Amino acid sequence: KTPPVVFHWFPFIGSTISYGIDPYKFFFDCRAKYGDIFTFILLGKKTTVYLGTKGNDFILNGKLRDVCAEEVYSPLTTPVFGRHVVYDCPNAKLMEQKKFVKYGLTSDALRSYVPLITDEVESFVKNSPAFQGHKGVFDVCKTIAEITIYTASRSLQGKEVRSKFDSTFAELYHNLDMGFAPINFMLPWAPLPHNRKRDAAQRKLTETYMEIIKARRQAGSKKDSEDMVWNLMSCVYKNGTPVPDEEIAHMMIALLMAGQHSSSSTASWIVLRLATRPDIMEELYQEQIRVLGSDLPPLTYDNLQKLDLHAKVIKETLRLHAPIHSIIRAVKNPMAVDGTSYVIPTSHNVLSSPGVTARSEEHFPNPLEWNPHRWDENIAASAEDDEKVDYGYGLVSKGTNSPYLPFGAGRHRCIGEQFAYLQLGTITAVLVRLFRFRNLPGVDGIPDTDYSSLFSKPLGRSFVEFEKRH
Ligand code: HEM
Ligand SMILES: C[C@@H](c1ncncc1F)[C@](O)(Cn1cncn1)c1ccc(F)cc1F
Repeated sequence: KTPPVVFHWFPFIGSTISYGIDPYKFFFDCRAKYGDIFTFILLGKKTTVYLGTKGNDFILNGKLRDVCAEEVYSPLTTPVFGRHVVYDCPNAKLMEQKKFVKYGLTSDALRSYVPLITDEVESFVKNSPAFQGHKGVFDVCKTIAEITIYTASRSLQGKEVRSKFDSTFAELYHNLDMGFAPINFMLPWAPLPHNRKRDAAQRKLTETYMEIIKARRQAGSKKDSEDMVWNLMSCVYKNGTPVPDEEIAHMMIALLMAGQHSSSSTASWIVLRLATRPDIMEELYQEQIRVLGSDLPPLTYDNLQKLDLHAKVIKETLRLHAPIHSIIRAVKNPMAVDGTSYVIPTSHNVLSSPGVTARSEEHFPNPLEWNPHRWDENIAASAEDDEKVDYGYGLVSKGTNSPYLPFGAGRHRCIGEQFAYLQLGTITAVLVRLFRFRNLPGVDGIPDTDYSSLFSKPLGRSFVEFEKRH
């Protein structure tokens, strides 16, 4: 049987439609019939799925030779981010690029970001049409996407980029973002207009970033703390070569896209969940009074860390809504399941879904319930029991006895996690100070999840009520 093949009704299209609408149900159904191993092919390819912590570990801590990350994602991502970065290079190069970024994301940089982020959010609320007036409704995703783009560009991308978003960067991003179109799952190369727009934006962004850098050199200065003034200096690879401006530009673009899509989606889910749960939001608010005090002094890198429930709300949301549902590798050499008869072959993709474990009864009783309090068992912005293996950058716990891996594990694990927590936690705390949220009358629960795009996000246009506090 090799790995059980998934009984479907058509060639090529296979089960993909089933996948596309909802993978998790799809995976679960598959699980029920076939257990922890499946095979369905989506589009062209045979994607082999290993569920379970072991399923997770196998693929995520899979051997460098045996599974390849870039061959799967490079075409799609590479046109977008640019050449030579992320997946446009051998793994070793990737590891050094992660190193530079993680280098640029130390606590003292993180500290520097918090005031900037609180400033952008507070400025947005004051100056934006979104929250004008005491009581109102607003478009969550649109509103939240703007906030995350402002907060990340000010802190991480820096002043010039932030300034640009006022002019010309908004459209560029939107155009570039078309590179993540579902047809681009198959046809990234083809010169459809949207692809031609994508290529046009990518070039233009690169020219801009490069001019920003060159201008900095021209004055040969520094001032705080963006990954930019950081990649200028964290120039050098082991070979002794400093990172070229173009690479810096393409790295920034990658970080921009990555952070924005992940942040905006997650942040959206947080606002949506909170709207459903006025009790939690008040508790969050009550936490700030209790822990920071009645005065509600300004949020800092230090005092944020006390927001245990805020931390929990993010964790709980990540558990159910994290935008990445499927992690995929290209099988380079046939691989032996430690357990079983099945052998996984080269014509195959391997797909792991930590979200599944994430929403399993064994691992999480009543998993589908969005309850932050379930975490009263533990909290880690940084986690847990397993071994730490250093690949390049730092010392990453590939640890995989954890059912909960929103940020992945092994050599491909997120280096943006701390930043993401900082950003989300900060945005959440501010909003909680400023607002109450309710559902529109007669509206219960939350919209559905749209898995059609590479990242997943709330489906429709969802409005929710906002009430201000003073
Ligand atoms: C909630 C937000 C985020 C989530 C859920 C998230 C999730 C993940 C996941 C699951 C992976 C591993 C995927 C794989 O092995 O292919 C990953 C890797 C990564 N993430 Fe994130 N991420 C988030 C935010 C960010 C941010 C803000 C950045 C940049 C600032 C970032 C940059 C990266 C990078 C560079 C990798 C490396 C992937 C690789 O080496 O192949 N992420 N992220
Ligand atoms: C490849 C992509 C992905 N992988 C698997 N399933 C869905 C997906 F969107 C992703 O892992 C998403 N991601 C990672 N951190 C934030 N977002 C990724 C990683 C690094 C990056 F530089 C850009 C980027 F999109």
